[PDB]
Amino acid sequence: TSILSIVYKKDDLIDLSRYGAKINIGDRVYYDSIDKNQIKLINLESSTIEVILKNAIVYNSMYENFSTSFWIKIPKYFSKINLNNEYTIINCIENNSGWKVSLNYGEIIWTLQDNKQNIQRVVFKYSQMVNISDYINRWIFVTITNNRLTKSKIYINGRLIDQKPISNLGNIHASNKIMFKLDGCRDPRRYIMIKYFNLFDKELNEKEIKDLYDSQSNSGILKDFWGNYLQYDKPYYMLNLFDPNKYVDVNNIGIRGYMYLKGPRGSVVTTNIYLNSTLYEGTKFIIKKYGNEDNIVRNNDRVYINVVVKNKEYRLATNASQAGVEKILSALEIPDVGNLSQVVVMKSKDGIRNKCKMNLQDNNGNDIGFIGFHLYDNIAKLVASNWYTFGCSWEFIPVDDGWGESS
Repeated sequence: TSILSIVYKKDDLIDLSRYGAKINIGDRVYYDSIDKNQIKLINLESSTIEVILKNAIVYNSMYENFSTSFWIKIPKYFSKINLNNEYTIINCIENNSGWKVSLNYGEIIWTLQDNKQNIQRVVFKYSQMVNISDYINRWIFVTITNNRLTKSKIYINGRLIDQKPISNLGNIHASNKIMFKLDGCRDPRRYIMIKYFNLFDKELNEKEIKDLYDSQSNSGILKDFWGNYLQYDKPYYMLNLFDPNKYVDVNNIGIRGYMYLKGPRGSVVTTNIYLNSTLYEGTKFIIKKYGNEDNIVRNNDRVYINVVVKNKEYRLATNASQAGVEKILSALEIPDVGNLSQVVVMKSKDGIRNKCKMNLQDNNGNDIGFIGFHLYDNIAKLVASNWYTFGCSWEFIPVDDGWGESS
């Protein structure tokens, strides 16, 4: 039922739908080199994507149901200038009728307007005053459904967030043009990233929404914290979802030492704007290829884990012959790893997005178990354990300008 479906192909954005919308791209639109479907719009007049729909499919009805889906990534709002500044990002208003998506500090907004200037708005609000956010500077799946007899609904990552009655709106006559552009944003530093914009000529149901989410999410490729492809040879700060206010540290190099979780994390703060845990804390992990893998970490890939201590790499490993169910993990000199267990199988696991698991194996093909932690009196030591289902879920956090913390 897709009447517009925008994808990157052959050095261009095209409509895959049978309606072949014309797409005009301004000279200040940018693409991620790792994934050209990830479009970046910045706060300049020529950072524009203009989609011209065929007359045939322009929305002009009291009764026709319709839906939109897209993924968005919204950098953290840093300053008072971002408060109280609703800005359009996707505009389909003509002569004060149609629809639009807009943003504000902590908000995604859907606006419907009929030809008598009755309006209805549905809103997703997310806080920047949280230790760890599912939303800030992370890919979010947005779905908005419109049943002209009942309600407008906004879904985030397949979950219903807000719904409002719209049966009081009359004829909505939207534009033949969809303008992707930051419109009315007073912060010249603002940008968004967007991908997989779709229009549908029905009210999508919860099952169709979940299937779209799961499909476009692509559980075959692991994700970093921000929702980008997880990569080999890229340093990552580590987050244990069960103990999110702790960071990984090393208690000495070698088999007689251990890795462990230490807390609390620091805070990054601008009064009244954000108050978050520091993400750039603790010993970084680097994922190493075990094989003929390409640059992206895929579900069930076999890897080594390198740990960075004072700008030197060591190997995550254990002696699985150590008595006990929990096998305490150490940072080994790479030349000394010998016969220690070190091969890891990376697994995707997609509530909170971007969860990864790591399954340790010995050199004889035996599972030692998922990597998590175990409390030994006051110290949360990293372990591999067949006991693993809480404490064995991890996120990998690279430095990102959309998060803005100091290195």
